Amino acid sequence: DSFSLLSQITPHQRCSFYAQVIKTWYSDKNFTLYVTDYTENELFFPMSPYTSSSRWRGPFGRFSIRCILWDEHDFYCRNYIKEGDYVVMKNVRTKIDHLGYLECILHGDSAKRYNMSIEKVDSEEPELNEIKSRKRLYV
DNA sequence: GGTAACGGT
Repeated sequence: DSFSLLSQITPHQRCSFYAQVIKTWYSDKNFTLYVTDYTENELFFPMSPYTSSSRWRGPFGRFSIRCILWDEHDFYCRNYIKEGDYVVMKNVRTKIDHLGYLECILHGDSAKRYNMSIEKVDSEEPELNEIKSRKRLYV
């Protein structure tokens, strides 16, 4: 497959992309990431500069997306993928949450039917230059 | 599957 900017993704179509992890949270059910590539998407949650946790080091407005990791993806990443990290995510499922916003899902797939993956990208890879340059323009 | 843009587990 080929990669999309997060501006370009749509619901209920699998997609692949590079992003920076802004926030992580593991729970007894799953592992949740909130990631950005500093491109805007009209179906993304508008993050408030006002009501957001002071911890949030990400952008505001429709710039970030929730990724929910289940099962093997939970187990793999929950103590591994850190806030601030870069990741490449491949063939992940997209849908709409209860409030109308786009989100990413990595569901259990022991057969690797859909060839989903998530892996860290070393900070120094050129594949991450764009995110970096778009962040500069953002700040 | 969880369902909200918390927490810091």
